[PDB]
Amino acid sequence: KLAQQSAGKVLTLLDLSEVQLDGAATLVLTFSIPLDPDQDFSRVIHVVDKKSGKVDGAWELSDNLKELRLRHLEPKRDLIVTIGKEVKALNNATFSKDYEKTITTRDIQPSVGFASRGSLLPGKVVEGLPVMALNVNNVDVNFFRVKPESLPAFISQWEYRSDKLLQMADLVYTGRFDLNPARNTREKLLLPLGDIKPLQQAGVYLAVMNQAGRYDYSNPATLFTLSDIGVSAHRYHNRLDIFTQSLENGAAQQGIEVSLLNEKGQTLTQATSDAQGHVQLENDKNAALLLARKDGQTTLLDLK
Repeated sequence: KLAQQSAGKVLTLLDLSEVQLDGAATLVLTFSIPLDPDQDFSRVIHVVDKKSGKVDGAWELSDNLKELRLRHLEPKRDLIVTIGKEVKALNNATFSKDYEKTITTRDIQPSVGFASRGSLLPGKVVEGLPVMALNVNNVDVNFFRVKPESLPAFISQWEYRSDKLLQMADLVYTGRFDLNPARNTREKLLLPLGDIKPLQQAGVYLAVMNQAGRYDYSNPATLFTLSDIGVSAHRYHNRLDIFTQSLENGAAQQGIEVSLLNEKGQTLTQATSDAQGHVQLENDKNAALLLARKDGQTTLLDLK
């Protein structure tokens, strides 16, 4: 097959490197021509940790057959790679001699955090929060329900970037979540909240990861909203056609207090949704947020 194009070409080891493949540090050996897939690579290529010995895992040839990979490397480790003479190519080429190569794997630090700062998008329930983790098996998380009256002030502070700046909210839940990402694999995971009843009550919540551990921490706080009010804003020249509709059945929602707030969370204008769940306002160059509320339910919409 590919053996015909590489016929007459020598087998050369072009490179030895560490690359991030999927979410894990991977050892890559790049060869000049396609390698034979039927050979036992563990018999001809040895990877040995200077202190702990024989590195576990099997070699994986790339689809192009010129790269040989060994995934999920341990960080900050000294490795001896011995490429034996008898490594065979598709065209039957071999090396002239053994090669010995060293590599110190990258010092990648344990890291955990939320996938994002969150969204103002409302939900009827909160099933899970997406998180990401590398060699952080568990995390302690504090959940705060923002006081209904403190919300425009709270959200305006949050949207602009804080120890006592949290008495705008009430602690409603503390839990330890066992992530256990696969060793040396940066994984996308979920904090399951579905069965935590206090996080299923209407409101805007802030989830905060405990700040105790020598980790990167990326996004330690995230925001989520539990609301029945679905808000949509349509812009045409200077007009805002705002529709408030139920997240349960899509029906028009009447009597919803809709406000346009500035960057300080101050009301610029206010109106009530009609029988068709409609609110028509002029655009305000200072409007940063749209706020919709009724009977303890609150939805925010970013106009920026």
